Amino acid sequence: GSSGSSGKIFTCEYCNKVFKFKHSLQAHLRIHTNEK
Ligand SMILES: [Zn+2]
Repeated sequence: GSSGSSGKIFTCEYCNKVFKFKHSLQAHLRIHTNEK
């Protein structure tokens, strides 16, 4: 079909940051979470 028919991007509702893959974001949320 197309090289990028659907270019879904993961956005962070914490710092309004976008990523390439899901994990990329999930891992980032680490710095967002508190009470480590
Ligand atoms: Zn964030």
